[PDB]
Amino acid sequence: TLPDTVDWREKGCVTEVKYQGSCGACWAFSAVGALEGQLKLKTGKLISLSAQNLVDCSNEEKYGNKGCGGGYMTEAFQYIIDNGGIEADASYPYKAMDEKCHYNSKNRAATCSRYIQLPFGDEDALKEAVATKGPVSVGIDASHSSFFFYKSGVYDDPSCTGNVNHGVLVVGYGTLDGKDYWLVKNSWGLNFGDQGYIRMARNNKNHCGIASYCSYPEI
Ligand SMILES: *C(=N)C1(NC(=O)[C@@H]2C[C@@H](S(=O)(=O)c3ccc(O[C@@H](C)C(F)(F)F)cc3Cl)CN2C(=O)C2(C(F)(F)F)CC2)CC1
Repeated sequence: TLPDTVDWREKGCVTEVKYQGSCGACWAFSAVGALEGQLKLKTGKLISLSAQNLVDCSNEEKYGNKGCGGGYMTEAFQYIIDNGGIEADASYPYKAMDEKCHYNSKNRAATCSRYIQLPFGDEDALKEAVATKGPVSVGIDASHSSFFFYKSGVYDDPSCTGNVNHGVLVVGYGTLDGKDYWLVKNSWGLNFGDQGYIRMARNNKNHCGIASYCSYPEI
């Protein structure tokens, strides 16, 4: 059996909300988010990891990430595996632009050994992973202004599709006033949503594609 409610912020596994600005770096914020969680769980340290390091260094044929043009959390993880590490944000800060790779192993703040992909569309497996492993990187359809304007309750918009366009982090789940939700960390800054968080419909037919392309890393 799994708990009815999970919120990884309560265990100190989630860093502050980030603001991607003009750069399409959602995928990199989602990926460092998930690794931040694992890093805290395995070493007791909570550190913001460098989204910029992912944006600058994985923009090549082998990965298919496009820096500020978009990218994939799975390929971010693979970059980190191949590269033997990632820097902390403090030593490799976010510039919201494409720059040339300046990774230095002397500033290595985390590693990754493998990542896990969860079954397409499977909200039960997502719930298991979120409950037992940690925060999980996911794609969502964030193409609607109703997403943009969210403030409270549970986001459910019948115009949502599985056409995912945005990488975010699920750091929990629960039921609010009768409605199951996924607790999602966005990278549109603190003023988006509820201090940078949105509760999105859970067990509603893979709503907004939230369980379509889910992954998490192992340190
Ligand atoms: C973030 N600022 C923003 N969005 C992205 O970078 C999104 C995030 C992912 S996705 O949309 O979640 C997505 C889409 C399609 C797949 O298919 C798998 C099977 C594939 F192709 F990878 F093999 C997975 C995922 Cl995770 C991708 N994405 C994109 O914008 C795209 C790309 F830039 F990475 F190519 C896919 C268009 C606005 C930039």
